[PDB]
Amino acid sequence: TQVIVSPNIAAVKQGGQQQFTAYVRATNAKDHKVVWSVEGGSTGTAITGD
Amino acid sequence: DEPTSSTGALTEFVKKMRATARKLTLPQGSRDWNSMAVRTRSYMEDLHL
Amino acid sequence: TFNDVKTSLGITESYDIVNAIRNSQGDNFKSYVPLATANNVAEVGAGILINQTVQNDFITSLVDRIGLVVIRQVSLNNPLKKFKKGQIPLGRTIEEIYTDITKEKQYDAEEAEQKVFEREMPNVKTLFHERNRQGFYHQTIQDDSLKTAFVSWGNFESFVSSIINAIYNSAEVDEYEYMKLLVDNYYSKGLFTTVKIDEPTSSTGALTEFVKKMRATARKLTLPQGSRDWNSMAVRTRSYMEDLHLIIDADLEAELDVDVLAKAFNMNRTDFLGNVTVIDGFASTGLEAVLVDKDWFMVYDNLHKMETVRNPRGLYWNYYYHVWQTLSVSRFANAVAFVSGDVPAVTQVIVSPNIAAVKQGGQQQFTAYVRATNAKDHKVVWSVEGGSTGTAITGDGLLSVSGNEDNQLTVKATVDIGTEDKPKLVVGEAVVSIRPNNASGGAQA
Repeated sequence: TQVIVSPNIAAVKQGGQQQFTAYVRATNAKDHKVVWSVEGGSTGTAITGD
Repeated sequence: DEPTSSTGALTEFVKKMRATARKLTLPQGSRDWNSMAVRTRSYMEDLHL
Repeated sequence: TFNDVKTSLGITESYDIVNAIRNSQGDNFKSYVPLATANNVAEVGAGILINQTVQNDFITSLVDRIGLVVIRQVSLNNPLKKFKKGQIPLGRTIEEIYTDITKEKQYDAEEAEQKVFEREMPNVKTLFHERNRQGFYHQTIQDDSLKTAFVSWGNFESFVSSIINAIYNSAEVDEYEYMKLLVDNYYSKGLFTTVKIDEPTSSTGALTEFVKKMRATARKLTLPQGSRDWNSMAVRTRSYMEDLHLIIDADLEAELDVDVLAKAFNMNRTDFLGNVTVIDGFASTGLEAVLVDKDWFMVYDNLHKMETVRNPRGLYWNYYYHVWQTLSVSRFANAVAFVSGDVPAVTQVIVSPNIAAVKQGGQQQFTAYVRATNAKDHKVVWSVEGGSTGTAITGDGLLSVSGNEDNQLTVKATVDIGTEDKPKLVVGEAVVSIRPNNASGGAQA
């Protein structure tokens, strides 16, 4: 039903990092996989599958 | 959901907690919170989390 | 005295604000163009170091005077003075003693009829402190010669007292610095309980987690039943919230203050709880935010003495401010350091009593306390490293002395961390005095 990336709002210092966690509000625990993605910026910005 | 793992987990925990606590104090009582399966009622003043 | 000296001296000059700049382009500096004496004002805008004689502009034989003398005064004070524990007149060493709890015995009537006088030693630990800094401040005042540099006694006297104010200002500075040293030292000894954090400034999330950890830790430190950890003696202690102090490194404050407290709708819920004190220290790497019991500092005064002497022949006084102090901290008192950057899996291992003292052929059960920064494993390997007889500590801390032991032992509690081909040991230890067991020795059978 919904996904709550937990850090609602965060500021990140250039050169740093911030792990975000997606809480998946759902019915049954059907092993719903989560796809991480980040938009905007340059190629120096990326996000892992965690 | 082992909430320290996420603010969403935390939130859900809180929701379930407040909900549960309310259920424990509903006027009519319930058997589902006892190990004897007897109709009881607790009070917020008596609840201890 | 001095002859002619150029206007500048310590001027490195970022740029020529005068001609090359003010007198160049009609840009920002254009605003200084209408000024008539700007060149002069700039020339000596920062003041000068040597007041070279200046003859009066009207009467060349008159000399321009010095209209005003401003003696400035300061009072430097040690922020940490509040943690001083008192004065020590006689003696060098301070002994700190702390008892501990024991294990409940099962009630049993019939088996205890032979055990009325059975005995059990109290679990008590100690640690020591001793006088440390012994220094002094030497300061000379040549009053009778100083008189030549003044006109009014108000300034003369103020100046003399100024010199005296340097004394004690320097003491406050040093005292402070040494107390910071104690923190950094205790840290370098791996003694603070380490709470790994991510550099708060790298993200508001990191900062937030830091805040959580702070408050969580503060709570744990004050739980009524106390706790075995949070200190370097591995003793069960308990602190009071009002007795916790949190030492913050300058900038960290602003980080918190601006990003969190400013936005916190209910401020108090993100408050650091303990007595926050801001410093400029933690002269190390990753050390930030130190949370300690107010009795963690063990600072005592041993000597505060101002000696003076005058040299009739030479018209001056020497002042000697002797300051001797005991500088140390308690390992019983709770002490937690938050550390950013990577840390070791284990910072230290505590081996129950540091002084066992056991008779020949006896035994001592030891427990190792591992101060892991992670949350897993770290099984302890035990070793005696003393003599080589029947002495042989078990797979846990049970010592097993040996009827023929006679060398003091050194119980090792080893935590092997890292890759098998690049292992690293974190080792805690304790020593065992060996007492002869008298009877039941020699030969047996």
